[PDB]
Amino acid sequence: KVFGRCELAAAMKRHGLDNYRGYSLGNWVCAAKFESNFNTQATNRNTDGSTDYGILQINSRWWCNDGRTPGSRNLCNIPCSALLSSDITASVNCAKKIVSDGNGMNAWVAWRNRCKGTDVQAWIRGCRL
Ligand SMILES: [Cl-]
Ligand code: NA
Ligand code: NA
Repeated sequence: KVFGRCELAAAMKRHGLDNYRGYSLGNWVCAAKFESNFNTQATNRNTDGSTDYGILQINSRWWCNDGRTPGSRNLCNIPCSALLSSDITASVNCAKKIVSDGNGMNAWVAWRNRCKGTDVQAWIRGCRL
């Protein structure tokens, strides 16, 4: 599924990401745009041989099982393929564990490099939330 900006903002708000661990909704929407282009089916190989899955590009090195990432964990106890569904529940549940783990949203490279230290509220302008 390819979400619209305001359509995904609404989905994320309904799943409890607005202000989760202090990260306003725009942070999550900005992260999702640059991670997945709002595409639930996005997959991208990392240099380390891990892959990032879905709307929030959750990494197989630590969070999900894709059966081809040596020495990896599955801390969200989910197959990585379950993070590609049109329903964002599983990705949000996993993202809440990631962002709770001490480093906050710095876990997301695109958030650190493209959203952090920017006006992220722009990402939810015009949206019915
Ligand atoms: Cl934080
Ligand atoms: Na893994
Ligand atoms: Na613009």
